[PDB]
Amino acid sequence: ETLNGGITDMLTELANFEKNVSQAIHKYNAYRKAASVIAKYPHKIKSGAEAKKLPGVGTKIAEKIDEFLATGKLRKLEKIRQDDTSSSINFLTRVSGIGPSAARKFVDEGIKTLEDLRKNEDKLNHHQRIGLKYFGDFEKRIPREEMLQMQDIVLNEVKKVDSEYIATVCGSFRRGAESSGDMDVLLTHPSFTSESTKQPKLLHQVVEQLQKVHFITDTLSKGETKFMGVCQLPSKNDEKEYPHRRIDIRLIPKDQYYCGVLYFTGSDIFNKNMRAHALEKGFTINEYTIRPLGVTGVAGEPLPVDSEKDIFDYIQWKYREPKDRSE
DNA sequence: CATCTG
DNA sequence: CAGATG
Ligand code: NA
Ligand code: NA
Repeated sequence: ETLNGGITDMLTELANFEKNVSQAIHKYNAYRKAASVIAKYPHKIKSGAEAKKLPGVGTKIAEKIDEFLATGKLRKLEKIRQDDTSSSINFLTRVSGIGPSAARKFVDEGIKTLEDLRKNEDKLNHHQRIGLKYFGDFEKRIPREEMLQMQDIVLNEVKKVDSEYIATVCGSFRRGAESSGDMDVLLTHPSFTSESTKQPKLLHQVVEQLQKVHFITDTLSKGETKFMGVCQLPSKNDEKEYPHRRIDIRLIPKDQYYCGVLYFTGSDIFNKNMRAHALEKGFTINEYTIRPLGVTGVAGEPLPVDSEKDIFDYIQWKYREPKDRSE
């Protein structure tokens, strides 16, 4: 956790690069286990060979740890951190919409900067365009003081279109967090579930309302159960308009809300622990359900949940207010 | 994983 | 349809 930190970091830099710049998914994946393992390793890695000793740890990495241990740096790391091409690729990727794949193409075409991109808005697709449009806004965190206002709007409008809708804002916003990255809404209706054959309108109706009043301003992607957009809190009395924020809305069958709700609320660590304990108590959990574990190895069957409570209960545990869902 | 693009 | 992005 700090004993082998640099090593784990340098490896992460390397891993990252394999995958992003080169296309070395193999290698990329290589650095990953490696860091994962040295990550757990209880002692102070004093050398290559010592490391090699571990699994995932081959000769080449060993080589690497050596240099880095021997001198405060790595040539390869040093060489990559310069290389304009590599840098471009890490940068373009910042744009919502450009993945690495794209980043390569553009660079090989000479697009390497923000301006580059504007000049060539023709080559970017819609998502990518919105992305470029709101680069800044997009990178800005979201303060809860704003989140609360957003939440206020969305919930009220869903209310109006249908009294029967159930919306919940998950994320860290939910776990207490002072600021967040994007707004994430979980949505269900009574009339939609596991079996119920669809109802797209269930989602599209709400999306519209939200644009009806202008809360939503753009659509990144809109399907029948998941919507990816851009919203914005009405600029008050002109002088201070707000940054544009990423937002998602997704339809969930009422019969799998809470697990999803639970699940999205996180944090990752909370999940895991809860997941393992579930396992203990003779259970299973994933994003949509909790099932009684058979002894034959495993087994299924959907346990029936009416709130985050039914879940906890199930695995017989202390109901956890979202704030204390941390670890 | 669900959506888009081409 | 494969293959990209979030
Ligand atoms: Na991106
Ligand atoms: Na293939």
